Amino acid sequence: TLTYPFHDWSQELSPRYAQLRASDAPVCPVVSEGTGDPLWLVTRYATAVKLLEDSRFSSEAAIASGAPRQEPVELRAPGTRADGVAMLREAGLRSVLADGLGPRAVRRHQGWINDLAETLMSELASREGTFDLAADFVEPLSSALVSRTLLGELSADERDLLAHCADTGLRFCGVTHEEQVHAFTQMHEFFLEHARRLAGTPGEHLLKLIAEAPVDQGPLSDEALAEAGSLLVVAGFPTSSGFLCGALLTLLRHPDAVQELHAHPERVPSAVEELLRYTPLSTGSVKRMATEDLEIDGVRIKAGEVVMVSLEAVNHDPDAFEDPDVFRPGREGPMHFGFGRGRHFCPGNRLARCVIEATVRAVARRPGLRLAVAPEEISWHEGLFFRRPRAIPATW
Ligand code: HEM
Ligand SMILES: O=C1N[C@@H](Cc2c[nH]c3ccccc23)C(=O)N2CCC[C@@H]12
Ligand SMILES: O=C1N[C@@H](Cc2c[nH]c3ccccc23)C(=O)N2CCC[C@@H]12
Ligand SMILES: [Mg+2]
Repeated sequence: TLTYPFHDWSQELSPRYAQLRASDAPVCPVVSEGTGDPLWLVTRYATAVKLLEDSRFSSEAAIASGAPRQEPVELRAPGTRADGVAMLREAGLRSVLADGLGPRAVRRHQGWINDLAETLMSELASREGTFDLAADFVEPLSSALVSRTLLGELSADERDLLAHCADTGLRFCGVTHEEQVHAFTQMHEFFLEHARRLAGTPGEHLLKLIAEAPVDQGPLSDEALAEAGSLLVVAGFPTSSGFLCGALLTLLRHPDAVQELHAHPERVPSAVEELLRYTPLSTGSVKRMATEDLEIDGVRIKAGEVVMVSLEAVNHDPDAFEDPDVFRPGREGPMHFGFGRGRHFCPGNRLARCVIEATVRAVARRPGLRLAVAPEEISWHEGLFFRRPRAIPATW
């Protein structure tokens, strides 16, 4: 019956999420608009915990070529595996993510990240007119994050190529299927040519750490490095840029909350966590394949079927959060789902929280920052997996 996704490309969540959440069944059938595949959809917090903590519902099997899927094309250059995390597991490197992405990486990078956030915001505060927080703040900050922490030194042309491929490939619609496949082919061909060199540029970026990691087999090949490059782009680039843009819109809409953060900087970490709950990001869902015949809260799922969890729907579940549609940094609720749950909890969470915190603090230190247009005049890219406005006109 209901086709998926729900076309809610702005920060207004589709009403279909609450409608399914309040239905009797804890899992609801939908149909992929792009493929016609039947899919299951979970929208309730309690059910999502149980599903995402169950290793019998496999992420790798839902990523694999040939799986039923919500996305209109396979997210891979044809003929490639295109599962960088599985590649790291086969290589024995799952721990290298911790070194390049965990608290050790945050210690290494937090200083320059905050220096850059303040440098960008201070320059905007010096301008005699308006500016665009998306292009003038989020783009340089997120580009620096990807280069310095993930890929290595990138030229502006290389950064633009990778950003184009991410925006073209990671879509439910708005491009033809052939252009979407070509975006992944373009990015894979870029990394086949350049991943080795990038891994050798100065810095402690994750791609270097992967290339230099001790492996029981040989040190990783150029093909393995290329798989890692595409993973890091799709997981790190449009997510960070979309989230930072959305978080800025949330802050600009809540001046009373920003004033409290200005007066009490020790409350910023709680506001970061509330932004991760409140600010929607993906227009799709995390998903898992049943590896055998299973039951989730009484509903039978056959082996090979795919079950989706909308993190936005879970983060807005009123059985978990009181007044879920209110931005409330003081909130004393359960853990949010903005980074997922269980064994697949975002390994980028530490670096993401550091860049989000640096952005929140840069805003909170300078009262009066506001939208320069009406909030309904904000224009959205339509069809991206990871929501992003076309521009955020702003001023003091
Ligand atoms: C605000 C920014 C970000 C958000 C909201 C976010 C969110 C998430 C979420 C919800 C998942 C779970 C997907 C699932 O359960 O299938 C995930 C996984 C992942 N994230 Fe992040 N992420 C962000 C930034 C980053 C960054 C900067 C990196 C750097 C490489 C990264 C790397 C990854 C990887 C590799 C995975 C896959 C983990 C797995 O499948 O086991 N993320 N992210
Ligand atoms: O490591 C993975 N995990 C899941 C979730 C995901 C996390 N970040 C993503 C970015 C875009 C699409 C999906 C995801 C996935 O679907 N994957 C294919 C591309 C990255 C790979
Ligand atoms: O929109 C998507 N979201 C991720 C999961 C995710 C949900 N929220 C996230 C936030 C950050 C990274 C990944 C996710 C995913 O698996 N996808 C397969 C095709 C569509 C694509
Ligand atoms: Mg199949």
